[PDB]
Amino acid sequence: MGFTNLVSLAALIEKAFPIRYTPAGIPVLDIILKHESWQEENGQQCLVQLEIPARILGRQAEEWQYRQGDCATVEGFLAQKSRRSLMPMLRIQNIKEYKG
Amino acid sequence: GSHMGFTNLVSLAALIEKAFPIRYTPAGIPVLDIILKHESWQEENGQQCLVQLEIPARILGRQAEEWQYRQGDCATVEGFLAQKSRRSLMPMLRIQNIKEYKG
Repeated sequence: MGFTNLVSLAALIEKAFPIRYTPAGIPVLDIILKHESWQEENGQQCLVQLEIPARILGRQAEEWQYRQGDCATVEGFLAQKSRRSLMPMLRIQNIKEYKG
Repeated sequence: GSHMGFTNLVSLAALIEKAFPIRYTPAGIPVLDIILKHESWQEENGQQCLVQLEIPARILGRQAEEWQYRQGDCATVEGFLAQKSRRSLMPMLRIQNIKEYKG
């Protein structure tokens, strides 16, 4: 019975840091997302720019670690990288190649 | 097929932590700046997760009016993410729609 935290973003993976691992083994993949669209607002269209760090886990973190040059649809939730951080990050639950 | 833009969709249920005095573009349009404060438990790789998030946000025109006095109110908000300012490194939520949370 959750409180809604849903982002879907289509965006080019701009940078993908070498893959890493929790002490427990799980694959962790840090990423920078560069987004760039025209959205509707109060009647007119808007150039939107957005660069946002993001993180992928486990299986998809390995299938995707090699894809710096690519455009993806991404679904997840927003969170602050590290308590006391004042900076939000996207925690990806699912990641397709954009074909929208 | 799709003439839609590139997908930029946030739905977020948060607390209106701060609502700045309402301002106005030179053209008249009402602008309401806000700080949103979300807490929740999300699922990730089979584990429950405590998530804390404080995010600036911004409404326009009509709803900017109805929402200027909601200090301690909890809302579902819908919009898209964007960098306030050039190079700000700091994202914000631009709300297309806001209503009282019901879940």
